[PDB]
Amino acid sequence: MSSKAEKDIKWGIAPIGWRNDDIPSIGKDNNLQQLLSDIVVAGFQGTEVGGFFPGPEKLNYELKLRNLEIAGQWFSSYIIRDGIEKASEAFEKHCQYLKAINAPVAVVSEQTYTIQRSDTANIFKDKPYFTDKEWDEVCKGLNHYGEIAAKYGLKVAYHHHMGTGIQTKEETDRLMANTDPKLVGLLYDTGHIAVSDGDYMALLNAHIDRVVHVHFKDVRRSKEEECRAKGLTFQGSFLNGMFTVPGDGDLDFKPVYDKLIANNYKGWIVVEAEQDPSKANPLEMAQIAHRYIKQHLIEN
Repeated sequence: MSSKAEKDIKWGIAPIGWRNDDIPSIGKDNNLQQLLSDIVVAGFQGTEVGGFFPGPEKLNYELKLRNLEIAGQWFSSYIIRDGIEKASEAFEKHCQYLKAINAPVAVVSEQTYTIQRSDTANIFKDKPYFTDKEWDEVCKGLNHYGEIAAKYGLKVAYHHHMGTGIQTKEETDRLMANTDPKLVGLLYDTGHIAVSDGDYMALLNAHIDRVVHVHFKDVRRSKEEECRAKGLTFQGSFLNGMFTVPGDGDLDFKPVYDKLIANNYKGWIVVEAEQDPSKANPLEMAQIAHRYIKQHLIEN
């Protein structure tokens, strides 16, 4: 493969392995400076925006000291709950923030009815389903996000996600078939699809053309099995070790990488694994991931 094709891939690692926003106690005493310098030590070129991150001036300053970039930021969309007008207002503010920090990608998930932050809902069985009319709202809304984002030089990447109305490959297929490819791209996340559908390559193969941002999330299969058997919540499952970084779990990332290269993918691959950093040391994880990427994926 060409070193140029490989050079079109930017490698990052997400802050959620250091510190969790949904469960603030998890990694509470870890900070922005630690994760950014850990990232340099581990060999990655950037990260995504954590909820605890500061404003653009401080973030840019800390990034510049370390020659690091921001790959993107999560946006919780509530088109269904709030209507496209209110949701679009929230989205435009994220867009402003992303541009301020020179980030390319808004990572979007329609969060209405999600069970991913539930204290009780079984993440394997209790997900919501959008109605046909809500699907129309959402697809129209996301095209509009794409229009909003264009103004800022930004791309929208839709995050299929456990516990949401758009989790399965079939749900993703529906979204892809009913949104404009110029406006709505796909965030391909290996772990979310592996856990939903028991397969990660089918989704990639079906929509490689629409992939504009990638998350590498590995799965500890034996832990998945145990979580499913107990009917845990999303948080219960990640606190029980269902997710980890490439090189530490069970997925072979090489077919994914090879597929992206073969398709001249230009953009970010971000390692992302929600764990309790007191148990899975965030630097050690970053290093495990980086060494695997170097040894198992990269050719030049």
